[PDB]
Amino acid sequence: PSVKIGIIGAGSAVFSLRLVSDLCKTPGLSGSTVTLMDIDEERLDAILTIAKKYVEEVGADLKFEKTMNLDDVIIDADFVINTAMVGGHTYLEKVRQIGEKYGYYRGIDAQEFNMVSDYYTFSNYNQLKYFVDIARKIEKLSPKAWYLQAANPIFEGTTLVTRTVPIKAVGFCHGHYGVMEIVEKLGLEEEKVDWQVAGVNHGIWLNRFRYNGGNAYPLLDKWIEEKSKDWKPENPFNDQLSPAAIDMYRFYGVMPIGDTVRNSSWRYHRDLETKKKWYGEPWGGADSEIGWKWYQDTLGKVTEITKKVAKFIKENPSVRLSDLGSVLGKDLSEKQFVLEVEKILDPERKSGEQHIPFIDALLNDNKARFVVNIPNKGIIHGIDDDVVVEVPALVDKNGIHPEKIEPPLPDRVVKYYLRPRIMRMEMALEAFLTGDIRIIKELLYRDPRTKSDEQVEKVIEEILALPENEEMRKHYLK
Amino acid sequence: VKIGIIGAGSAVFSLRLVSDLCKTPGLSGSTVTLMDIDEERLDAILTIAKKYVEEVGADLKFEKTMNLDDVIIDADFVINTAMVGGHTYLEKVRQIGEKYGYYRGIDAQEFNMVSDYYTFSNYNQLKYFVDIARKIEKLSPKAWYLQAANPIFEGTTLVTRTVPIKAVGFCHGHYGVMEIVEKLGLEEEKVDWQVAGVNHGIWLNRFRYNGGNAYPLLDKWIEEKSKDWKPENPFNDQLSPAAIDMYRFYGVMPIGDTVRNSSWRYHRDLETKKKWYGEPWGGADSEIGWKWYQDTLGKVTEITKKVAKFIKENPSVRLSDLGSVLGKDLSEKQFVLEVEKILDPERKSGEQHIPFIDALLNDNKARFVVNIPNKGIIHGIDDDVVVEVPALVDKNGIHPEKIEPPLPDRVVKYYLRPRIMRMEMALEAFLTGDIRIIKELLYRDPRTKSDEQVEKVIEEILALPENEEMRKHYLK
Ligand SMILES: NC(=O)c1ccc[n+]([C@@H]2O[C@H](COP(=O)([O-])OP(=O)(O)OC[C@H]3O[C@@H](n4cnc5c(N)ncnc54)[C@H](O)[C@@H]3O)[C@@H](O)[C@H]2O)c1
Ligand SMILES: NC(=O)c1ccc[n+]([C@@H]2O[C@H](COP(=O)([O-])OP(=O)(O)OC[C@H]3O[C@@H](n4cnc5c(N)ncnc54)[C@H](O)[C@@H]3O)[C@@H](O)[C@H]2O)c1
Ligand SMILES: OC[C@H]1O[C@H](O[C@H]2[C@H](O)[C@@H](O)[C@@H](O)O[C@@H]2CO)[C@H](O)[C@@H](O)[C@@H]1O
Ligand SMILES: OC[C@H]1O[C@H](O[C@H]2[C@H](O)[C@@H](O)[C@@H](O)O[C@@H]2CO)[C@H](O)[C@@H](O)[C@@H]1O
Repeated sequence: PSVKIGIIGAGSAVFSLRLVSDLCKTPGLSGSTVTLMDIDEERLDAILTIAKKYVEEVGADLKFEKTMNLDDVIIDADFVINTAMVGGHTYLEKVRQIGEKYGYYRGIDAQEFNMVSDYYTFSNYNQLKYFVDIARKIEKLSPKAWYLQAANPIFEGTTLVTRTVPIKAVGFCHGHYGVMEIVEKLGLEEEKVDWQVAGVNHGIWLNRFRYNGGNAYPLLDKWIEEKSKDWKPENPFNDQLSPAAIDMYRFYGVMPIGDTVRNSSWRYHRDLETKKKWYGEPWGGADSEIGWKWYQDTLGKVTEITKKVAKFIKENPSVRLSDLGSVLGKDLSEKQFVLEVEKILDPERKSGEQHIPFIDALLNDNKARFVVNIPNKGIIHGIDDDVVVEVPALVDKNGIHPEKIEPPLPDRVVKYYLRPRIMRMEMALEAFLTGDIRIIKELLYRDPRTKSDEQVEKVIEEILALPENEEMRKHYLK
Repeated sequence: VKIGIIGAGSAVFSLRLVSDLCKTPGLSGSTVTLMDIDEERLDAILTIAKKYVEEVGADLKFEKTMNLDDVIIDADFVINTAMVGGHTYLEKVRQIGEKYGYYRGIDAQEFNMVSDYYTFSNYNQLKYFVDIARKIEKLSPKAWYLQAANPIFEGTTLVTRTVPIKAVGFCHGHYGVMEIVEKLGLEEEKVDWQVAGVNHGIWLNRFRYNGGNAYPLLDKWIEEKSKDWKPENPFNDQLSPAAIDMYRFYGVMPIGDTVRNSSWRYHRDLETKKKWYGEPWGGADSEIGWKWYQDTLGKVTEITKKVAKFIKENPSVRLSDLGSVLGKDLSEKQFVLEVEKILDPERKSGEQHIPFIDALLNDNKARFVVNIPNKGIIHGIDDDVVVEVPALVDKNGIHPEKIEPPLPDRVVKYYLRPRIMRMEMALEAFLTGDIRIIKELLYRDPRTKSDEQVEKVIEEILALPENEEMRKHYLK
């Protein structure tokens, strides 16, 4: 039979096309039916146009279905992948501005160890509620389907779903590929490196880093001593080897990986100039207003180009996606988009997203190593059983088999980084589940940016008064 | 039985143990060795102590020593009430912190506002706890180490994790329960209560009366009488707005010093302290309230020196008759009465050290609130973190109570865990000598504005003359 895979938030083109192309490149999953769902009809139609073109151009037999309805993407599904962001970037920025208006630089959701700009955990009640609503619908309509959480917040979200809805659920992220930048900068062969990461999503550490039967951190130490002085970031997100990362490594004893670097204490984020010092010129990292605008702009351009490409495919039914950049111009935006298209068109190249390989491991026993977000259940020492952690695991027809963490994470990481980060995840979930507004007020009473009780009352009142937050306000009413 | 007391110059503490020892028939015949480095305060307490013993006719031998080894050898119990550096060092360091923008000093942290409860700048104090403990292990391995000196939480956790001797911490904070009982008008013998947490971080997890939940009675009091509440002194904050507010969030009442140990919300500035802890002092941890307390300490020491002098000037006179020889001088007669008041207050002191010793040696069993390694008593806390919980003590030792109902999750997750993390920082800095731990505490402090501020406040504290070994310890 045809494996049914549903994608919520399918309008996110690059992601959907990566999943679609990976499926086409996976023998055991050929013939699958992909239901694409979104609330934005234009973005939805655009991805359907491009995905259908792709499948035909490459000779695949993948079938598609379109819907704007949650029930249709879930009914009969074997896997449900959620990449939706309720409220979009417009909601994120309106809230951030309200925060800054009341003295909270970068918004109230930016907290010690969670500076990632689109990783809201308190003001995005609607996003958290959608995760739960999807999970409950899966429980009711397709009880044996897997819920694959791709949207942020992955840590809070996956913990919330696994603790409250009895379905199979896992979160997936690309964060760990930061390991590959370190390996390449040290001139080491990836296949010769024995690595392991552990922590929570966007809060992971390189607990094991060996090369040729020995601890390889000395090689990183050599790189820091001899070459870090010449280090420069290529874009706002290129901070794996920034002063912030190195300094965290020096204190904790292991390297923070990926977005974990952005998720430092307030020390590296007191102001723009401080951000530039730790994350590099000219942006001050992805989470400054400069760096975040850089990001928002690239996203806008990607959506523009997708819409253009879709339009053109419909008007020029004979054009081939491989005739890319003959239709598209040559500005940075377009050239990058063509590189992406070429990678998805290459039959021997997988995208790197873990969703499809995960499905193939489970259904066809093509086992592989994954970095997954699952309930801890003792994997990481010192963390509660029901806290979702991000760790490596072998996955096969018999399911997810967590690796043993070794060497274990250093005590400093567990005691001084993960524990406070978990405490704020616990507050976010307790506020969400109980509707007790004093949990959110407590988070702000302890926030270093808070100067008075009036400030806390006002920022909360304004966020709860936004039109899209009517049910959130009622949920929090005493 | 030999009992050694380190820091015996701590007048109130010493005279209260003297008084209780005299009233404990089971410990008659005991030898008490008083030790301090301040010869003057030491002689005064020894002079008053022997004079009191004579008076009431108790059978106790009191001696003094300025030597740590002598107070420990042959001892069955070693009680530490000493504060290395004294209040002088405390204020010296606090002034430095404030110079660099840390109101009330860098040791004032979320959930640890108690002004004399230093945990990072008082390296010398922490090292003494360990030095005392190692000597006990060396010289009198079977002695019990009883810690009265602060910080009890960090200190007792430090000692129990590193030295294999019997150690327990004792405090009087839990008595806040009695104030609640009295204000609600309840018969004490009908109240079934329990507290649990860490030292100066305990909560009334159980509060029942005649078998039913008694919190509704506190709710009644809050709703009908709190608006008329006013504190009698800077420390009288058990039923303050701060306490009530913590109770409303956490679900259980914070007890004793726990009330002082709130988040920065109630301590942003003096006016905020007044709002939460009451007029006119703003609690014991404002500059006004703390000064009020410092004044009481100075007064007590002056009193004991004046009286010790009179005792020597009038060798044949009994303590209770000393006023009789000071003639028309009411001030001097009042000094003697002041001292007698310390020895025999109108209401019992409640100090647990003597009862504890009597419980262990003579099996005169009782309920105590002790600081001991957790070992699963409080769920969610590591086995080697020292907690403050109730226990039955008898000939067979300490018998911890089962905590029931358990502390609410909010208390464990949002109060104890962060508090414990800072205890872990304090201990790691002390044990490893890695100054980056102390810098990390300050990088996260809401009062910190820059790296240079952190470097300089730490450098100045490390450059004090009393801190040469501390500076050496944190080097490299
Ligand atoms: N931007 C990225 O490349 C990226 C990478 C990794 C993870 N994520 C996470 O994925 C989520 C979305 O990513 P984004 O930045 O492209 O945001 P986005 O606003 O573009 O959301 C993407 C898709 O979600 C759809 N959507 C919104 N509300 C929906 C609803 N109620 N039901 C179904 N679909 C809905 C949108 O219309 C859109 O097509 C966020 O939580 C984000 O943090 C994004
Ligand atoms: N557990 C409780 O119930 C409780 C109650 C009040 C105070 N305290 C604690 O008791 C300690 C002292 O209280 P205090 O206000 O009297 O302080 P203090 O400094 O005035 O007196 C303590 C005594 O320590 C002595 N001392 C200093 N260094 C010494 C050393 N190296 N060896 C021996 N003795 C030494 C002093 O000379 C002094 O007589 C502090 O840590 C304080 O926080 C605890
Ligand atoms: O905060 C935005 C987005 O950032 C991260 O993803 C980055 C990734 O780290 C970069 O290496 C590059 O691949 O672009 C990504 C965004 O396209 C977070 O991992 C992600 O969750 C977050 O939404
Ligand atoms: O911070 C000084 C001192 O305060 C507390 O002791 C109080 C006690 O709680 C009161 O009940 C009353 O007895 O006065 C004491 C001060 O004399 C702390 O409990 C103690 O540890 C601390 O040193």
